[PDB]
Amino acid sequence: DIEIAQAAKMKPVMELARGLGIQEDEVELYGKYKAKISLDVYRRLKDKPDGKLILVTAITPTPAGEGKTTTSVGLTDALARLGKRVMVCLREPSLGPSFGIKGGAAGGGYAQVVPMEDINLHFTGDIHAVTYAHNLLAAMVDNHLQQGNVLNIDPRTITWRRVIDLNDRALRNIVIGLGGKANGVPRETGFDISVASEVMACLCLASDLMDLKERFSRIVVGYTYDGKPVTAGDLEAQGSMALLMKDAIKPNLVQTLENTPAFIHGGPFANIAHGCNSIIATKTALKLADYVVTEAGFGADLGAEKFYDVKCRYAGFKPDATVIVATVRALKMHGGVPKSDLATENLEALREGFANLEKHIENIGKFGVPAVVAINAFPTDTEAELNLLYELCAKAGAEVALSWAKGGEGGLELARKVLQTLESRPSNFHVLYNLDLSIKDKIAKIATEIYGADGVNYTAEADKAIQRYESLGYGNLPVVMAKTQYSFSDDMTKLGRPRNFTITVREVRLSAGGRLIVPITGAIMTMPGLPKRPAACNIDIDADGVITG
Amino acid sequence: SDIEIAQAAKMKPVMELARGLGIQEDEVELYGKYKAKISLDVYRRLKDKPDGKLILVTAITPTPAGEGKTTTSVGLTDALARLGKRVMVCLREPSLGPSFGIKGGAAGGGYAQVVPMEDINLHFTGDIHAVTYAHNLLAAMVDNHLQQGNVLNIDPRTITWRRVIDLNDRALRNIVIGLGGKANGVPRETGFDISVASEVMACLCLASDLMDLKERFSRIVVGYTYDGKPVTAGDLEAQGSMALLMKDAIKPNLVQTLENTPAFIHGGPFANIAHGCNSIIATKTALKLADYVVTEAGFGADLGAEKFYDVKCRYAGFKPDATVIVATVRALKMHGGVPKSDLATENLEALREGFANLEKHIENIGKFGVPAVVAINAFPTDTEAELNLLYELCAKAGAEVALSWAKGGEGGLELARKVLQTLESRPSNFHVLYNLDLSIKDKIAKIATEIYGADGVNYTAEADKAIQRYESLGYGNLPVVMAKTQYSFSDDMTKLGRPRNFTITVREVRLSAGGRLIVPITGAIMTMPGLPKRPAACNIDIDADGVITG
Ligand SMILES: Nc1ncnc2c1ncn2[C@@H]1O[C@H](COP(=O)(O)OP(=O)(O)OP(O)(O)=S)[C@@H](O)[C@H]1O
Ligand SMILES: Nc1ncnc2c1ncn2[C@@H]1O[C@H](COP(=O)(O)OP(=O)(O)OP(O)(O)=S)[C@@H](O)[C@H]1O
Repeated sequence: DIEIAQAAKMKPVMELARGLGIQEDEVELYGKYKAKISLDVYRRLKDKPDGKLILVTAITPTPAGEGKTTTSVGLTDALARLGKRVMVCLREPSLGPSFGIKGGAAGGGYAQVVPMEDINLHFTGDIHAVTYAHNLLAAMVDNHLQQGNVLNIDPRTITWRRVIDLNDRALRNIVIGLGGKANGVPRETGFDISVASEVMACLCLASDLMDLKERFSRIVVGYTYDGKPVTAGDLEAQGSMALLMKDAIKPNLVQTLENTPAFIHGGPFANIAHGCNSIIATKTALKLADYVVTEAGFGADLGAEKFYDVKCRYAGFKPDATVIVATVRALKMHGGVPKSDLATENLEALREGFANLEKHIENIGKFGVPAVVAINAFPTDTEAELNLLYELCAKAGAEVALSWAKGGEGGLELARKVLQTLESRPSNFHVLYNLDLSIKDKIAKIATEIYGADGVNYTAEADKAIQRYESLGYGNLPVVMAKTQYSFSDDMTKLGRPRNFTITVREVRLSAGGRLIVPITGAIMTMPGLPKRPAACNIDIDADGVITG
Repeated sequence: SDIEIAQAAKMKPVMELARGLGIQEDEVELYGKYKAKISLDVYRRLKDKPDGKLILVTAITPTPAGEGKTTTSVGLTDALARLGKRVMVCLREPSLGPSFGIKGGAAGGGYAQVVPMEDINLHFTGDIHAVTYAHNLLAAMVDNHLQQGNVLNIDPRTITWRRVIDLNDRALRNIVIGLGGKANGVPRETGFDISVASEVMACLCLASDLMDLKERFSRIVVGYTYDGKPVTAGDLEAQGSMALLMKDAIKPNLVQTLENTPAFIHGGPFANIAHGCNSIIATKTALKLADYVVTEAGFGADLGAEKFYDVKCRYAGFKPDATVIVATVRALKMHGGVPKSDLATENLEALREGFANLEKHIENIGKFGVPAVVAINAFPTDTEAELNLLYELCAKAGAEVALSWAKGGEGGLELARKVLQTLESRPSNFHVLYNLDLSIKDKIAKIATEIYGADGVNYTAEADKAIQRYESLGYGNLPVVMAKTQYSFSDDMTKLGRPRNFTITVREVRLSAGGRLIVPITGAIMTMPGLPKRPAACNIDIDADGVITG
C-alpha cells in the first residue's frame, strides 16, 4: 500500500523527449523509462528564452517530517494539469541508505518520481562515475608517493580521502600503504560516502564537460613539506577524471507517476556542500519548459541560501518564485511538543512554533524573491490547526497541498498561487553577500541576516585555517556553511526561532573545485554507519520480485 | 591501420541483431542504440532446443612477444559468418583499471574487434560496479556485525573476505581498518583486491540464474569463529541483498564485431585465482541462439583451457566440440631460447626447439577428448621458411595462418574452414580431466602431472593444514583452481619451453565456497596490481569529445 505499491503506468521516456523537442539523437536510453539527455539540447537552445524558475525549499527540518520533494513533484503535476510546459529536477539518492535505514520514494504517495527502484540503486551509474573519479585521484596521489615523490608531498597532510557509496563505519579511519617498499607509503586516511565527494559537488556546479575538466584540476589533494599546495592539476589527473565522467555529465530524464517529465541528476551533501541537483539539469530544463521546479537540501537557512548564493550565483539564474514547505506536526515540535504527542491538536504550540517559518519567510524576502508558503496536509492535522496557520501566514501567500493523497488535483490550489505570483509578482534576485567581502564578513552576513545570531566566534584552529586560505589566494570564494540543519543556530537542541545566540566555527576546509567550507561541529558525519538491524538483513528477491527494499 | 579503427566501425543497432537472433523486443534492454542486456527468459524458453557447436580458443604459454588470443576469436567468428554460418562470439568484460595504468588496449585488436570499444573498456553496462558493491556490501555487513556485539562470534583476525575496487591501487594491498574508538568499528587488518578478482565476480560467471547466484552467495565463507567454525554470508543474511545489487549484472550484454557479428560480453574474472572464462549465462544463451559459438579462456591452455573444461564445462554440461590453439613464430622462438630483442631474426632452430611448448598444449587438449586446431597469428617479419616449418611441425593437428588482424574475417577464412572440417569428420569425446571425489592433493597431482608435466607436487606446512581443514569442513570434493604463473608450465616463470625434471610447490591454499579450491604457487598472490612510473592516466584527455590516447 505504501509509495512502493504505486509502481504503475509509465510512458516511454523517448516520447516525452519528443514532447519537449529533444531530438531522438540526443537520447541515450536505459531501457524504455530512463534516458540520458545530451548537453547539446542546451548548446542548440543556447539563446532561446528561459522558462520561469521555481525553487521549492522547507522550514527547519524535524523528526516530524515535512515534505520538500513530495510537495515539489505535486507542485509539478498540478502545473501539468494547467496545460503549462513544466519540468522537475531532483537529486539522485545515495545507494548506501537503501540497505541501512532508508529505502524510500522520490517524493511520495501520489507525487512520486519513477521507476522508484532504479533511482535508489545503480541508476544510470552517475554515482559509480563519481566514485571512480574520486578513488582514481586518490590512487594517483599514492602512486606518485610510491614513485619517488617528485612533488615532495607530505603524506601526513593529504586531505584527499577515498570514497564509497555504502554506510561503512569501519572505513572512517584507516591506515594504508603497509606491507613494505613494494606496497606503498603508509598513511592515515579514510572513506566518505561517495555522494559527499567534492567530485559529486563539481558534477553539480559544472557548466559542461570542459568546465568539469578544469574544476577537477583546481582540486587540492594535500601540501608539500614546505606548505605549498599540490593539486589534482599538478598530478595531471583531471583529464582521466573527466573521461570517467563522460556520461555522468548528462542529466537523467524520467517521470512522475502522472507521466510528468522529470530530471534527476546529481546529489551533493547539504552542509559540507550546497545540496542542489545539478546546474546542467536545471539550465537544460529551463530551455525545454516554461516552468521548472527544483529543490535544495535541508531547511531554507542552509539549502536555499546555498541555492541562491552558490547555485544561482554561478549559473546566472534569477529565481522567480520560491515555495517553502511546512507541516502542522513539525511546527508544534518547534513549539516544544514531543514526537510522541503529535496526534493531539495544540493551537497554542503551532502558534509558538510558527516563529520558525516566520524567520524563513523573512529570509526569502531578503533575497528579492517572491516567497509563498505551502502546507503538506495530514490525517492528524485538523481544520482549526490549518486555519490557525493559514491566517498566521498573514504576511505572504499561503495554500494547502493535498498532493500526497490526491495527486496533481490536490496541488491544484497551490499551483494557482505560484502562477499568480509569477504573473503579477516580478522578482528582483540578488545574492546575500558579495564575493569580494572577507571570509569572515561573508560568514557574518550569513550568520546574522539569515540565521539571526548576534555574531560569530572562531577557534585558534579556525583562524590559521582562514589565514592560510585568504593568503593562498582562496579568499575570493563563496562560503558553504557546514552546520546542523536542526536549528538556525549551531546548537541542534535550539528549535524554533532561537534569539541572542552566537555561532562558533571550529574549523575551515577548502573545496578548490567550487568554494569554502566552514564547519560548525562534528558535521564530520561524512560516513554514516549501518544500524543494529539493517535493511540488508531483510532484503530479498525471489524467482522474480523484491521484498522490503 | 591505427588500432582505433573502432571509430569508422559502422555498427548495426543491437536491437536489429537481437530480433535477428530470434530475441523478442521485451527480452531486450537497450543501453544506447548499440548495447543491450538480454533476459534470462531467452534461455528458459529455448532450454529444450539443441546446442550449437562449441569452439574454445586458447593459446600457447604467453610471453613478452605477445600471442593474439582475442584477435583470433573475433577473427574466427567473423570468418565463420562470412561463410554464411549462424555464429556468436562470447568474450569477457575488461577491468577498468588497466585503462589508466598501461593499457586501454584494443577491443580485440586490429581488424578483429568487438565494439563499442570505449564503453567496453570503461563502465560498459556497469556489471563491474554491481560486483564491486555486492562485494563491499558483504564486507560492510561483516564489520557492522562485529560492531553490534558480535553475536556470531567472529575472530576478526580470521576474516578472509577483503574489500574491492576496480583500480590498480597498491596502497590498498595491506591496510588497517576500523580505527578511532568504540564508535568507529573494530580495528582489523585487511586490504582491497581489484574488483574483477572478486569471488562475487567468479560466481556471476559460474551461476546459472539469479537464484543460483543468490544461493552461491549464501555459501561464501568470510571468516571463522573464535572456535574455528566457518561463518558464511548466509549466516549474515546478506545474500538477498547482494543478489539485489546483481539484478541487472546477471544479464549478458549483446554487442558486435567490427563486422556486425553478434557478440556477448559478460563477466571477466582472473585466470589464476579463478577460471578466466566469461559467464556460463552468455555462453549457454549463445548455444541456443546460434549454430556455432566461439569463446576463449584466460592465459595459456595449461591454465585457462584446463579450467574451462574442468570447472565451467563441468557445471554447465558443455561438451566442447573443437579447440583453436593460438601461437606465433615469435613466441615459439622465445620458448626455444631467443631473447625478446632478437625475435625478428630468422632462426628455424629456436623455432623447432620452441615448438615443444606448442606440441605439449596440443597433447593436453587431446587429453580431454577434444580435437585441436592451431592458428598461426602471422607477423610481417615471419619468413616463409619459418611459417612452413611451423606447418610441417604441426604434424598432429590442423594448422592454418590467421591474417585476421590485418584483413578481418577474410584473414580467418582458412582457419574457419579447417575448424568446420574438424567439426564434421572428428566429433569430440569430451570429458573432464578428473573426478570430484578424488582428494585435493590427488586432484592437484592429476593436473600438475598430466597438464603441466610436473614431476610431482610439494606442499608447505601451511598448505597441509589448509587442505586438512578444508577436507574436514567438507569442501574436499570440489574442483581445484591452480593459481600459478602463466609464463611457464612450471612455477618458475623463467622456465620457458617444455620444462622437464621439475616440481610444483603449493605454498598456501584458499577456498572459494561460491565454487571451489584455490591453491597458489608463487606470488600469484598479485590480486591487486599497481600503477607504473608513467601511468596512462597522466596522458589522457577529452576536448570537443576527442578522447586522446588510452
Ligand atoms: N501529507 C502527508 N501525509 C502522510 N505522509 C507524508 C505526507 N507528506 C510526506 N509524508 C511522508 O514524509 C516522509 C518524508 O518527510 P520529509 O523527509 O520531511 O520530507 P523531505 O525530506 O522533503 O522528503 P520527502 O519524502 O519528498 S517529503 C515521506 O516518506 C512521506 O511518506
Ligand atoms: N600482423 C600484426 N601486426 C601487428 N600486430 C599484431 C599482428 N597480429 C597480431 N597483432 C597483435 O595482436 C594483439 C591483440 O591483443 P589481444 O588479442 O587483445 O590480446 P590476446 O592476443 O587475446 O591475448 P594477449 O594478452 O594480447 S597475449 C594486438 O595488440 C597486436 O599487437
